[PDB]
Amino acid sequence: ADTIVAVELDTYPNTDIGDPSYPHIGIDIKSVRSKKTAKWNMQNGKVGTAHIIYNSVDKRLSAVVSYPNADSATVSYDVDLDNVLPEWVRVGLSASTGLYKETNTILSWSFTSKLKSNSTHETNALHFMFNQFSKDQKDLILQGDATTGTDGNLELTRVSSNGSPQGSSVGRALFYAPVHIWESSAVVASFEATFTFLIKSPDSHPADGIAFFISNIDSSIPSGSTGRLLGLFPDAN
Amino acid sequence: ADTIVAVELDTYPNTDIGDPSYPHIGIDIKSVRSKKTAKWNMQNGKVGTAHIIYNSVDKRLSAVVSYPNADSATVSYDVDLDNVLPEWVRVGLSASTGLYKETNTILSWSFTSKLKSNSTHETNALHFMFNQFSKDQKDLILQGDATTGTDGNLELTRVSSNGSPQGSSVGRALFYAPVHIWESSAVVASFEATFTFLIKSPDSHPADGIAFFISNIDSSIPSGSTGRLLGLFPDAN
Amino acid sequence: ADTIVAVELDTYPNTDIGDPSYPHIGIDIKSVRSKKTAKWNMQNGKVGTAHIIYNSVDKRLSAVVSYPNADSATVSYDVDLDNVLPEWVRVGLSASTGLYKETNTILSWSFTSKLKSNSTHETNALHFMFNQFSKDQKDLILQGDATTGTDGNLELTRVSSNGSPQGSSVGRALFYAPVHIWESSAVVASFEATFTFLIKSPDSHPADGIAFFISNIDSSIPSGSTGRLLGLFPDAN
Amino acid sequence: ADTIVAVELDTYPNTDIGDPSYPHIGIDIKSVRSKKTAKWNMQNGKVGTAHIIYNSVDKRLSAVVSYPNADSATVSYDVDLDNVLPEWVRVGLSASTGLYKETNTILSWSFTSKLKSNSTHETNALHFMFNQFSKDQKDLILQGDATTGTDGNLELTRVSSNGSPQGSSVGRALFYAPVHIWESSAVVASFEATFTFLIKSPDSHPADGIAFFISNIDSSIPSGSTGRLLGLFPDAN
DNA sequence: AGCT
DNA sequence: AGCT
DNA sequence: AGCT
DNA sequence: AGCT
Ligand SMILES: *OCCCCCCNc1c(NCCOCCO[C@H]2O[C@H](CO)[C@@H](O)[C@H](O)[C@@H]2O)c(=O)c1=O
Ligand SMILES: *OCCCCCCNc1c(NCCOCCO[C@H]2O[C@H](CO)[C@@H](O)[C@H](O)[C@@H]2O)c(=O)c1=O
Ligand SMILES: *OCCCCCCNc1c(NCCOCCO[C@H]2O[C@H](CO)[C@@H](O)[C@H](O)[C@@H]2O)c(=O)c1=O
Ligand SMILES: *OCCCCCCNc1c(NCCOCCO[C@H]2O[C@H](CO)[C@@H](O)[C@H](O)[C@@H]2O)c(=O)c1=O
Ligand SMILES: [Ca+2]
Ligand SMILES: [Ca+2]
Ligand SMILES: [Ca+2]
Ligand SMILES: [Ca+2]
Ligand SMILES: [Mn+2]
Ligand SMILES: [Mn+2]
Ligand SMILES: [Mn+2]
Ligand SMILES: [Mn+2]
Repeated sequence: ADTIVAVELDTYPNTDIGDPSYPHIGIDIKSVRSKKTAKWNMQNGKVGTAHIIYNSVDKRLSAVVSYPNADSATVSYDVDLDNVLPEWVRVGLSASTGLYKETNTILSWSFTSKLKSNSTHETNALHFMFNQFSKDQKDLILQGDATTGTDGNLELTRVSSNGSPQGSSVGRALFYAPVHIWESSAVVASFEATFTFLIKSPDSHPADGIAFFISNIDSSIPSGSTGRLLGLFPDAN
Repeated sequence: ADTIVAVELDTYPNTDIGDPSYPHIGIDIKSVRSKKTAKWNMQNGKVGTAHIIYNSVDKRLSAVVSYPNADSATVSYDVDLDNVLPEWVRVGLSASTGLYKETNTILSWSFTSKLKSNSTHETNALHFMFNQFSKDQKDLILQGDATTGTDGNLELTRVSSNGSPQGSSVGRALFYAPVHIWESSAVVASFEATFTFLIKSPDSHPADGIAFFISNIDSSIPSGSTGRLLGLFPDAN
Repeated sequence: ADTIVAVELDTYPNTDIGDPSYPHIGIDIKSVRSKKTAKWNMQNGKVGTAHIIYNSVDKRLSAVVSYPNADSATVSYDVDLDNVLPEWVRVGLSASTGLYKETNTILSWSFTSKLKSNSTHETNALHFMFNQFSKDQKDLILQGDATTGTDGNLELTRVSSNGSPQGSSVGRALFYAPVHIWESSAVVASFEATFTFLIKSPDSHPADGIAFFISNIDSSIPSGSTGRLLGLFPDAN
Repeated sequence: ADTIVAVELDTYPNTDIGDPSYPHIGIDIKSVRSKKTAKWNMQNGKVGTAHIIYNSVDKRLSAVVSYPNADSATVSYDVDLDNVLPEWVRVGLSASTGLYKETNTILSWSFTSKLKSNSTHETNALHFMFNQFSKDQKDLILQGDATTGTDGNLELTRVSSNGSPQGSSVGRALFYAPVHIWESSAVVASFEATFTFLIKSPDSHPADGIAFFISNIDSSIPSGSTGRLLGLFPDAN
């Protein structure tokens, strides 16, 4: 199956698979059972920002999720991604709903990756920035229920015409180009991802969450991965 | 056929298809017969730099080609690319040889494109920078004789084991992601490309040249486009 | 006197010094009497965006001023800045009021300048981006009535405690670092500036405007340059 | 006195002030006695690269120093710079010689700093890149013996016409603009610095080293700070 | 830019 | 490299 | 682009 | 929120 590294914004506690009993952010290394979590004060109907960073010096994957004028949540985990991911990856956003639901609306997404060669000390870099999504966004691979262009946003999961989120939905968007995320012959490598999101639910319990993820290039939504599996994992192992 | 906009670095005068009688840089709009040329003092065996710029305000495609401590060649042409290219494109480098030959070696390639929306005044951007090419460069589409990784360079046309360039060769490299090069609903848009190149010919007269090009996403090398057609055009019309 | 190149967003027609009879954008080369103008449909109380671009290949100074979901105004003028400005400059924003008034509020300002050496083909670059201004913004030189930090904005001209703009006010903000805007030994050079602005007038007719300008490093507000002189020029010559 | 945070490339063991008995890289927090060091295989006469990184999420200052095709040295130290530096700083390079000497030649210097506001989630950024230094580099403050333009390089300490380094020399270069390095109201902040250097000595023991530093804006070379104090500290406390 |  |  |  |  696929190889996944992800930062999850998990709106729904699935205590049966080791979620904490509160909405949380997590670092997922090849499992939906986060290697590290932090409590997250998700604000229903508010636009939030997620920031994810990693470099090959510290080998610490860190995320910050925040809303304007509120305290941020942060989670960090030490991991050598050279030992986890393939050298070449795709990067993407994923989201799901299950019995309970929410909008999984992405208003912006940026990514930057850099590799400096040990042999020449010259740098290879990729950067993309989406502040608006068009109805035909040819540099995004849309999987499952994901759609673009509705008010210039990326709707990862199904929403009705009047903005009501639907249950049992999963969708993802991957950047078209493969990304060279590590190289043994690189002296320094880094990436950063940022996205803005709007999670809104009429349900007393919103579900299930949004994730930024890094995968094998040919990654697809695993069969059955609605709800707690966030469109990333084939099972809850 | 494909739709091509290109900046040619033409090392071989084909006077029978309207080339000037000297090595030259040109702007090619849907024809190998340049809309505009400038004289180019190509320096056999020296690393040079090409810089290509366009924005939606001036709608003037401009190029500068130079070698360190020499005077540059510059060519400009007014063209509304909204009336020539599809909205979504790929960008690439092309080169060819014919009965005369040369190395068509690319040492670096960078590209930046930006679109600012009329409705939100927010910007979408893409940037890539290759200062080294690997043996398996998954974010490049290699066509024809193009190879990567030989001394960390992109060799657009065939070079033998003994290092000598081959005749009748054509090759191209395209960036994997489609590029949104214009949008009627963009208030301002721009792109810039830069590459560094090394053209070496032992065989007296070098041929045929290198081009930076913008094409339909599904562009392929036209069959028989060796020599004066520079891997870009199916004929000399 | 100082040496000024500016893009004016002129909200008040001064027909006695050669303004057109409508609010307009202009290119000012060493005179308040614009070398080129375009009609500008200024929208009282709306946030707008100005984009200014120049490169050493085309030597065409261009500006686009627009509001979301409205048609832009654009103005261009061919000028070799090597023959007008000193090699080293400061860049700034200026605004004024006179017997008529307006808020001259700056919400964001970004600037990028690049110089590529003819001898090495290596690039020197400067970039700054202000999306918020603090009460003590040590990388800005504030002149005249300019203040920062009020709602995170840069107020170029005086606004009273009750929020109403004052007449006969002039103020400017310059970036602290000198900028190398041209070099004879540069093979390619460029700059771009962007700012967002909010011009509000209760007093019927708004005056006088905002300008982006480039000056000698030691530029100061010319004494008496309120009203039609836009904080840039000592007289209307 | 001044407040200094520095990354030292220390070529000369001063065991009397707690240097290790080998050339080393160090993190200096308000003292020449490094809070952390790593062994450094300095290569006399070779061009090296230094990379320094910090962000407000991890609050870990890290450096990597390397030469092409050799193993890098890395040093990291956990420090909350909000508790060390003033909010506004200058950034610079410093170097010294004493009884023993070396060239302290800087071939390139880049710096990037970003602050994201907790209230708006908008970013303020500064970036500069010097790949060549001119004889009159108006955006650098040169202190002590530092000179620019000799072969397009920054010579931090004194060198003769034939390239022979001089003893008892100290010099620094600071970027002209103040830098907003931390803000309590910033949700995420980062900086990165890179420079390339050429340390060459005819002496069996080269001395004394190069440092990247962050200081109070009005920082000057302390009296007597040649040799082991690297132009940064007034004493060896 | 619109009213006298 | 000097000083104990 | 230079030699016959 | 259900299941023990
Ligand atoms: O009355 C509303 C109050 C809050 C309700 C939250 C329940 N608390 C709770 C659960 N229990 C249920 C485990 O989830 C069952 C539903 O499973 C389906 O729906 C979810 C959400 O969409 C999805 O994750 C699943 O995959 C599945 O589709 C806890 O463990 C806990 O805490
Ligand atoms: O100052 C510049 C002088 C350089 C040589 C000028 C022309 N040399 C030349 C020609 N010219 C006729 C056209 O070329 C015929 C050969 O055509 C094949 O080779 C070229 C080069 O690779 C290619 O462009 C064509 O498409 C074709 O493959 C000669 O016959 C000769 O010698
Ligand atoms: O469609 C556009 C119509 C807007 C009003 C047109 C003119 N209005 C106007 C004039 N015109 C004469 C010139 O202005 C005289 C006042 O001058 C002072 O005020 C202006 C504005 O702040 C300033 O530019 C000058 O430098 C001076 O401070 C009137 O007299 C009147 O009413
Ligand atoms: O024959 C050469 C072999 C290597 C010589 C290195 C000495 N080893 C050593 C020292 N001892 C001397 C302490 O430094 C004395 C000189 O001080 C002056 O020169 C240095 C270098 O320029 C400078 O740092 C000082 O500030 C002063 O100007 C150790 O402690 C160690 O190891
Ligand atoms: Ca969950
Ligand atoms: Ca040709
Ligand atoms: Ca006016
Ligand atoms: Ca030392
Ligand atoms: Mn979870
Ligand atoms: Mn041609
Ligand atoms: Mn005017
Ligand atoms: Mn030390």
